[PDB]
Amino acid sequence: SALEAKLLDEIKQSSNQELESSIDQILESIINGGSMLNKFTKKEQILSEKQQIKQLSPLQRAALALKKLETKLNNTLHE
Amino acid sequence: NSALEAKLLDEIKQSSNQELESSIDQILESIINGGGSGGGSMLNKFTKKEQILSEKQQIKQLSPLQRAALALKKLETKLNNTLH
Repeated sequence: SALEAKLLDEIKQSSNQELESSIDQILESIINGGSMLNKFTKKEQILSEKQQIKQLSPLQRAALALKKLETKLNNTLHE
Repeated sequence: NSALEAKLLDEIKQSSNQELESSIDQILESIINGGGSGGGSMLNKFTKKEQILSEKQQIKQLSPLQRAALALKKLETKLNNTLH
């Protein structure tokens, strides 16, 4: 009910290669998501973060993605 | 903010796999356990219990990376269902 069987099955059926692609694409989506100064500063920050993510392992990328998704959910839910 | 984001990335990079897995697993647990009694009847509550036990059993057999990917998929799905 909390984890649908369709979701558990997809994960059960995945190789590490497939998981890594899923993790990378979700992370890229959350990283991507004012004034000119704000816009420019944000572009620089996103580019910097993307360079740093390249140095992370698949598990490290997953942990970062999970933190970022939870933060976004908590903000959305005012928690 | 950006400084705290840089800080988090550095902490994650420096962390052991067991450290990251402990966080991921606990978040996953918090998701599985996050619902209600399953309804008014004894059979409702029992059925819910057995479902969660089955999910926990399945998760136990997953690799650390499978568990991480499962958590991310679930939260992505939750966000999709929440954002409007």
